[PDB]
Amino acid sequence: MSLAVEAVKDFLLKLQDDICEALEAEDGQATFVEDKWTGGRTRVMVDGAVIEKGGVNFSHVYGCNFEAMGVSLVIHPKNPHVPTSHANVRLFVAEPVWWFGGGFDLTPYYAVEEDCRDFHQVAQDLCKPFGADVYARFKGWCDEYFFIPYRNEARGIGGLFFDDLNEWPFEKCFEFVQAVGKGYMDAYIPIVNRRKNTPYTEQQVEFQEFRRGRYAEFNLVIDRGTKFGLQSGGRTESILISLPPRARWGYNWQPEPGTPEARLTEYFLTKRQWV
Amino acid sequence: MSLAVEAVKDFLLKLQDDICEALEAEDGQATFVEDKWTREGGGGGRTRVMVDGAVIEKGGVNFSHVYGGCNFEAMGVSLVIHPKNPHVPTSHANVRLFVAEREGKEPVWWFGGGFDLTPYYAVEEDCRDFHQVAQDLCKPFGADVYARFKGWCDEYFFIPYRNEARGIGGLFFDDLNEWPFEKCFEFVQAVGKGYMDAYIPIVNRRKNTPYTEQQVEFQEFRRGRYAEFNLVIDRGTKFGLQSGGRTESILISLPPRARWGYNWQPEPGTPEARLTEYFLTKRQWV
Ligand SMILES: O=C(O)CC1CCCC1
Ligand SMILES: O=C(O)CC1CCCC1
Ligand SMILES: O=C(O)CC1CCCC1
Ligand SMILES: O=C(O)CC1CCCC1
Ligand SMILES: O=C(O)CC1CCCC1
Ligand SMILES: O=C(O)CC1CCCC1
Repeated sequence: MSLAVEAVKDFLLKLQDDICEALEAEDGQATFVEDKWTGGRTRVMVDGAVIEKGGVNFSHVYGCNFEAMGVSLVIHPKNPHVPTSHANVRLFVAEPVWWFGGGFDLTPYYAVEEDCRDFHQVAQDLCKPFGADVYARFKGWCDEYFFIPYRNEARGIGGLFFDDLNEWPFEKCFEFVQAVGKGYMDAYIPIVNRRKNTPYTEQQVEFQEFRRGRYAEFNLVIDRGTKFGLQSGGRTESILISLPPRARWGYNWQPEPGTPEARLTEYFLTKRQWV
Repeated sequence: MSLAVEAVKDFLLKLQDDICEALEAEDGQATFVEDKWTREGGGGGRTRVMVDGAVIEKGGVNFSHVYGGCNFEAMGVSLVIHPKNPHVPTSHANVRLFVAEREGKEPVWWFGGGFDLTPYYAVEEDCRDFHQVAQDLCKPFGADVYARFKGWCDEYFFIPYRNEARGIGGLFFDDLNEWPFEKCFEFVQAVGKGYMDAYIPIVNRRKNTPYTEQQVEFQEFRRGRYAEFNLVIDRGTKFGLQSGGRTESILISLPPRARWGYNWQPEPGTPEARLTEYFLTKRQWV
């Protein structure tokens, strides 16, 4: 599958370009600066109108020999009313066992029901042609994966997660990750556009930062991709672009019940049925 | 072993209070919080946390007692202190005892613990003093004890994927049972006392030092490194979280605020660069 694998590589590089262009257009102030290494292409945006810290990475890496390639991204907006988001699409080939993985997910601070519904609707719509149960399966997997067990708490409002994807022919699995990659932009960008101009306060930023401690915890304690990258000698700063620009931790920190800070965990993180 | 283990518990609970007293004496106005709990198996904990002081921003001192293929009992104190002023180092200490039953023989026991210093704007004299207290407390127990446990501290408190030490070191030990129980117990008592003797003078000396917004920003970037060590590497933290321990008690180690920046490194030749240029790789203080 040398031609097929190169087809996946060409798609991933273009996907990175396209996602970067789309986020640059929304921000329209800041841009992605590229760090090429050997290998990979790490693109980072800081201090924009909208994006406080964002990273969109392409990597191509080489007891069993393997080749892997993928795009991974995490966007941390300045405005607490714009959710953090994450997406991934990847291919693993173990020499000739192959599989795809990926997904996207939304991490609100001050959540809006309609946005959560829209985000999931984009996900449901893109999965439908690939199988009647694909959305249910990979939405459920997203809920199970992006969970902090020791806090009994979801990371976000969900989306799609999949791994070990090879149940369909290579062509169809490839088409699926193309749909997921395009879908990320269709799901997230309209929410960015709708919420980026919402006024916010210093107190709302403080809440955002406490919530970003939860995000950091997931990525550093739990996330499998992060752990493998760090263990296998990957590029530290490329792997850890996911970390928030600022986080807070407080002893016994919990929002007072009946505050909008509390509603995130009282309602939004526990709903788990958006469409 | 019941009486012996009870004596260790008594020591640990007193040490928790003594350390809190020593730290508050320097601060004068930190708010103290306490949580206590027990577990159905037996055991439990007591966490004391000082926050929003003139000197200590977030300082936690935890006592826990755990019962859990063989049955075991464990108890210990763990603490992490994060000052408000960048010129006062963060510090950490631990003393612990494990006792595990074995079939067909007497239980196996061991102690572990240590203390260590995590500066932001380090000072050579302070690093030397900190290590001298450690060297002096070890001397009565054996001529190679400081060298062993200082070296172990350097090995353990290291972030391999950044090729960077966490701090300037101190003492670290585990599996300590090469001496009779009573001598090992005396050693962890000396380590616990030693923590105060090593750290409190530095707090007293540095707490009034002027600081700037830029220095606090640097402190926060450095605290990202600290969070990484505890969440990615630290074995005790992992084991606590995996075992269903009290989350907020385990995570007292995390800094009040941290920053992460893509490729962030201090500018060479600046005061912010001194920590990594000189202090972290010196590893020779007495
Ligand atoms: O999706 C990514 O982050 C890249 C893949 C994961 C490890 C190498 C390729
Ligand atoms: O997390 C990211 O955004 C980058 C990927 C995470 C693990 C490998 C690369
Ligand atoms: O090379 C690896 O171990 C994979 C890392 C994950 C993101 C970049 C490289
Ligand atoms: O010293 C501690 O932090 C407590 C010990 C570790 C697990 C139980 C006792
Ligand atoms: O949660 C407990 O009962 C004890 C835990 C062990 C380390 C800190 C808390
Ligand atoms: O980090 C602390 O200070 C608390 C201990 C860490 C592992 C168990 C408790």
